[PDB]
Amino acid sequence: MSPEEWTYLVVLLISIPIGFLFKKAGPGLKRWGAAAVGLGLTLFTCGPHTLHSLVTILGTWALIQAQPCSCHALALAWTFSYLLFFRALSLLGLPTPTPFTNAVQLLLTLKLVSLASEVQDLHLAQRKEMASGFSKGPTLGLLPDVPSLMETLSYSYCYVGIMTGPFFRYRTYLDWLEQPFPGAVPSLRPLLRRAWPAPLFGLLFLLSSHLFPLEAVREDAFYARPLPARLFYMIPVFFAFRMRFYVAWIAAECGCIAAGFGAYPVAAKARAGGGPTLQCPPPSSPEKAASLEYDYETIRNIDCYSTDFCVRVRDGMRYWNMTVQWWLAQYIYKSAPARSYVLRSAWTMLLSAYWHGLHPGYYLSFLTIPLCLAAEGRLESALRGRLSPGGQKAWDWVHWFLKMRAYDYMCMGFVLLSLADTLRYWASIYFCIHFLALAAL
Repeated sequence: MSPEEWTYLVVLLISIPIGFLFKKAGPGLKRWGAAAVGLGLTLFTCGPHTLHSLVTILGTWALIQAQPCSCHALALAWTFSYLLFFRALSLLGLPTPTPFTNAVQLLLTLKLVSLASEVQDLHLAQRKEMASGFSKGPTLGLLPDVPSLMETLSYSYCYVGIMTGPFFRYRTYLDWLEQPFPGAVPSLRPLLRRAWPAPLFGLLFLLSSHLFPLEAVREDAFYARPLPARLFYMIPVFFAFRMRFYVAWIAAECGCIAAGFGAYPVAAKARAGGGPTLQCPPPSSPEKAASLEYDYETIRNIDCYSTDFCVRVRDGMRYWNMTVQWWLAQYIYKSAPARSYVLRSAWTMLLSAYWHGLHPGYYLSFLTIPLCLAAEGRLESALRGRLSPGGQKAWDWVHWFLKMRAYDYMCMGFVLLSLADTLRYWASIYFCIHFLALAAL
C-alpha cells in the first residue's frame, strides 16, 4: 500500500461528490468549474511537472492550425516522440516525474490524438462539402466547429478521466456540456447498480495481496519451493492484479456516472467508448427525458463477468479496457500500413506496449501474447467443429481453465517489470505455457 497509490485512491473516491455537485451546474459554469478542478488537482498531485502536459496540448493545437490537412499523422508522431522525450528525463538529467505524471501523460496522449483525428475528419468533411456543392445534414459524431485554444484547455483538464480515465472522445465532452435538463438523467440508481461489488472486490484484493505478496518471487528462497508450490502461487498474483484494476476502474466509472458524463439514450445503441452509433432526438421536456431509459456504457471500461469467465483469449482481451481498446482499434489498427492480420496485430501490440512504458517487461509480455493468440486461432478453427455437444462443454471448461492460466502466466512477466527476474521466474516454471502453445500451434 504505497502512499502514491493511496493518494490515487483518495482522489478517485473524492471524484464522486464533485460529480454530484457539478451535475446540476449549467453548461458554461460546469465547463469552467470542471476545468478549474482538473487543473487544481493536476497541480496538487503533479507539482511543477504540469509543464510537460501544457507543452503537449500547445503543440497539438499549433499542429492543428499549422497543417489542418495532415494534422492526424503529424500530431500522432509529435505526441509519440514527446512521450519518448518525457520518459528519458533521467537519460538527460532532468528531474524525474511521479507516476501520476506518467498516467496523466498517457491519458492526454490518447485524448489529443483523438481530437486531432476529429479535426482532420471534420476538415476533410468541409472540403468535400464545398467540393460537391451539396451541403449534407448534421452527421452524428462530427464536431460542429474547430475548437479554440481555451476550449481545448477546458476539455483536456476535465476532472473526469484525467488521472485514471477512462478515455472519452471530445464529442462526448460536447454532448455532456450541451445535455439539456441535467436533473432528469438518473445518477444514484446506476451508481448503486455498479458500486455494489466495489467493497467486496477491494476486500478480495487486499486478501490476496496480504496472503501472497508479489515481492516473494524477487527473493531467491521462493524458488527452492517445489514446482507445485509455484503453480499454486502463480494464480493469486494475477488474481490480485485483476482485482485491483477492477476496483480502480469500477470506482472510476462510478465517479464518472456521478457527474452524468457519458449518459446517452438506450435507443442510440451506443458503443463502449465509441459513443452513439444511431442518432436519437434530444428530449423536448424534462418529463419526457425522465421517461426515457439511460445507460452509461460509453464510459464503461471493463466488464467483470465477461473477462473473468470468458472462453477465448481474443474475446477476453476485447472486453479488457474497452475504451482504450476502441481507441487503438480505430486510430492504429485501421491506419496500420500492413495488410496481414498477424502483422497488424503485432503493430497494435507494439504500440500498446510503447504506450504502457519503455520497460522490457511490457515488450516481452506483448510479444509473447501473439504466439498463444495464433495457436488458439489455429487450434479452435481446426478442432471445434469435430467435437460433440458434451465434448463442446468439456472443451469450453478446459479452455476457460487454460485461458485463465495463460493470463496468470503472462501476468507475472508483465508485473515483475525487470528483465532478469522475469526471465528467472519464467525459466523456473520451465516455459510450461510456451511449450504447450507451440504444441497447440
